[PDB]
Amino acid sequence: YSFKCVNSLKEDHNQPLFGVQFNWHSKEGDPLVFATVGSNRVTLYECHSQGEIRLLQSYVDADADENFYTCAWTYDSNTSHPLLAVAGSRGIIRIINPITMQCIKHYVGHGNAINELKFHPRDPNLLLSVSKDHALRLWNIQTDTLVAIFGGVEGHRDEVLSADYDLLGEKIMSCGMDHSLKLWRINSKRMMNAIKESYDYNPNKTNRPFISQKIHFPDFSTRDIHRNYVDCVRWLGDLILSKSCENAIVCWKPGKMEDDIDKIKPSESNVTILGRFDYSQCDIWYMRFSMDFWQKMLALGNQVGKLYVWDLEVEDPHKAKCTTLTHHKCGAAIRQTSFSRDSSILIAVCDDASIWRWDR
Repeated sequence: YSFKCVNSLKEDHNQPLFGVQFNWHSKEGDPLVFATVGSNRVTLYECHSQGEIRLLQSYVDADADENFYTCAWTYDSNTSHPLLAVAGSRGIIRIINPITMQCIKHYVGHGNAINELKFHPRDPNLLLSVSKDHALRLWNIQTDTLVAIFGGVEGHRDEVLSADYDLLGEKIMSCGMDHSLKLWRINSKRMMNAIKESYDYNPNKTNRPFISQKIHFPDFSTRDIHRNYVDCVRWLGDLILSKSCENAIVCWKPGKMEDDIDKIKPSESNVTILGRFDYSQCDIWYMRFSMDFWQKMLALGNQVGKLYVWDLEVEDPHKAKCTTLTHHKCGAAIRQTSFSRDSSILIAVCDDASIWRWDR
């Protein structure tokens, strides 16, 4: 839509900014706030009138060689205060108090790089991490427990790059460098019981370690959508949007056209393609698209600084309406975009450590 570019800035490290996220848990009446991640830091900024991007404070890791790749917001389920999780090459998930930028606590399992964090859409304590070690991990950050590891030889066979929960957090689609997209249901009796037990675990009141589920079989798998690394995935209701580095976002579903997603069996060998949104000059990998809170729109930047925005408020996915946003000084690769919760601001972040603000 009618976005215009109102400001830009550049962070002093001059390294790629791999991630950006608005805080969609920001309180009514408070300014909109987004986090960026790159180098060994996470930084918060607040959006103000006349395009102003006000710098607040950063968390910088003790290790000069950490490189954060991803971040995700949630809130504390007892106090409501927002929390920010960040992770990257060291394989350590940090939970940061965004007010003071203190690291409240940290988790290690992957010890191996973490490429995407996502919080469950209904339970602010359930955090999913995906790793260079080929596994996804589900953590409960209220009881500090590893609920489950999704892996095995029928899991991913190379780095996992992205994943996403469906609308109700019943199932996850993951994707990665093995070219595949895998479905993992977490509303099975086994996983619902595992989540319930994680909430019952308090290591001060018992002698047992908490046992993690090892989930070694996905509920569906395909390598038939893309022919290279699959680096971003999002559910759109029961359909999937996914991309690789082949200048396309494919909209598809498991099974045949009339197959209900909850009747798909793990042996399902067909997929249905509902449409494909092509674009240009985005053939490097780790380039992530984002949607607004309502899933009316989708944004992706490319490797020369162009933004594509598709309006998905149309009757079928292939009728999406595309708008492009360019600025003569924005020429570096855009790695991720984020919309504000009210959809009035889109930020893009770049490989040259620049930040670009477009206002509706």
